[PDB]
Amino acid sequence: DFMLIGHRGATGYTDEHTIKGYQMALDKGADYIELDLQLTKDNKLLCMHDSTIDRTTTGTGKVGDMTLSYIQTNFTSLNGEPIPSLDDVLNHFGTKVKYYIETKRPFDANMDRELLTQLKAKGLIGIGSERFQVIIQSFARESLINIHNQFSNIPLAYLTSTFSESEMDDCLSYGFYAIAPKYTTITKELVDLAHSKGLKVHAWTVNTKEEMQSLIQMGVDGFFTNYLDEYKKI
Repeated sequence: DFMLIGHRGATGYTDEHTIKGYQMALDKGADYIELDLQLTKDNKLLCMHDSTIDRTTTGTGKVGDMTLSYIQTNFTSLNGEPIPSLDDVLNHFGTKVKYYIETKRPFDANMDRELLTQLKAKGLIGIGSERFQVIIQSFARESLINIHNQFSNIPLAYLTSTFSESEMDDCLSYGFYAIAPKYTTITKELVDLAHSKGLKVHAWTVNTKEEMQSLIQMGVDGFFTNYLDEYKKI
């Protein structure tokens, strides 16, 4: 009935994209932990929002210019926690948690291939998997079509900064499960139209109890939040 998504883990309470933060999101009632990924020089997936490590770590530079070993041996998150790889996260939580994973815009065939390889190896997608164990989101229509061609049962969320029938009609055309619009674009009229077309609506990024109350009234099916404790105050 409602999908509460821990945006980069529990970002409002601790550093983003750390295993401690992912666990804190689960402890504070998150249905899904949200992962952002970057490719290392040696083609491994790192949990990291930005293309560079400068904002959130004790290191500098593009993730693509360093090996996974170089990053994990030399640098930490600003709070001292390790910088986890996708493999670190999947090995730690396994099938006990649900993952909401973003692929790169513009479309990167290498990122998508490495992601599906690791998910398939853990049995989190393909034969034997639960449909809603993994949702994949992207701003890149091309990335979501690429995944839908290979694993048709993975629910896909189309990230958008604009909310109109054109985006909804593309969801219908390409077999996307959800539209995921910037919350400032959302109206009850647009949510009710999306629902009439069989789409789910996941709003981002919703940090105040007043915003949460407003979007639940408009009928959204889920939201991404940095402040999971505020959902309990509604």
